[PDB]
Amino acid sequence: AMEDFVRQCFNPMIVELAEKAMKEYGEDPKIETNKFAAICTHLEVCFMYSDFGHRFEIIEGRDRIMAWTVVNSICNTTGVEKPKFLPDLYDYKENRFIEIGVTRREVHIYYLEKANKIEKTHIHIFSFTGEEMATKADYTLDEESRARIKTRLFTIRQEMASRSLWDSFRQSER
Ligand SMILES: O=C(O)c1[nH]c(-c2cccc(-c3nnn[nH]3)c2)cc(=O)c1O
Ligand SMILES: O=C(O)c1[nH]c(-c2cccc(-c3nnn[nH]3)c2)cc(=O)c1O
Ligand SMILES: [Mn+2]
Ligand SMILES: [Mn+2]
Repeated sequence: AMEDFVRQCFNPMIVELAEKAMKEYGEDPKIETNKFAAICTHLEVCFMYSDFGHRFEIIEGRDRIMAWTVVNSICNTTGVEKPKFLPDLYDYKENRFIEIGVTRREVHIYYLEKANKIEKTHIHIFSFTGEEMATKADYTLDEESRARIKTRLFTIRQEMASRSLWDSFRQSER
């Protein structure tokens, strides 16, 4: 049901990407259906964000070799410190990496988790409630761009609840 929902309600390209991010590292998407669903959602957000500008480099959804190649190439030509972990985007207009959070919980809680896990990386957090949080409250995008994202997340939430899948999903976050 959760799997059916994922395959039915997300772009093939994204489902194909989500499944590799799992299947290389040994997780089965037929069993960790909620993680599957989550990874897809996070990918979709990253792509959506990436599209609404060529302002943004998409670093998520690549294999490790490509991502670090892309990160190194950005660091050689801009001078910006190289982060320890792969973030999700780079913003060529503000000249900072971005880490994208999607949370079923409250935004400040997921913000702190991420902020603690890392330093000059801009953090942006979306919830399924149309709530967002971002370092220095600098939300990077225009409101229209941030509304498409919020709608889309909320839509996913509402589709999940149609199929009685939201409650499971909500509770399987850290
Ligand atoms: O596409 C990725 O690179 C990716 N995204 C995620 C990811 C992103 C957002 C949420 C979650 C998640 N939700 N619930 N459990 N994990 C997982 C995890 C990975 O291990 C991963 O390799
Ligand atoms: O691999 C990543 O790039 C990645 N991984 C994660 C990730 C990895 C493991 C667990 C979780 C998680 N558990 N609950 N919520 N998120 C999230 C989140 C991201 O936003 C992200 O960009
Ligand atoms: Mn990432
Ligand atoms: Mn992220």
